[PDB]
Amino acid sequence: EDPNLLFQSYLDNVGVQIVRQMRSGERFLKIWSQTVEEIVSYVTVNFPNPP
Amino acid sequence: EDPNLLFQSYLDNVGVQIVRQMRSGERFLKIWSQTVEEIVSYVTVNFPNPP
Repeated sequence: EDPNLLFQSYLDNVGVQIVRQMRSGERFLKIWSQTVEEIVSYVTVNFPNPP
Repeated sequence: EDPNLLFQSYLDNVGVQIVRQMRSGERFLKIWSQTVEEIVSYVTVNFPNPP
């Protein structure tokens, strides 16, 4: 299956998590900083190390 | 970790853009519809395709 379809579907879910956390009253930088860690981890293991 | 750190720096900066747009009156999911495409594009162009 296409790696980009998989990544885009992961990002869709990431967006839901952000909407849910914002509704709970968490500050965006706090939510986003956790999300950045997850996305970087996703790419680190699903895409070859960049040149 | 230059390419991986360059990617994390990119996403942290994407976070500031998102908050600035939301502080400008825009809704997160509207911003996210465009941000997910920009993030997928970044990885497709700057990282090799998975084998």
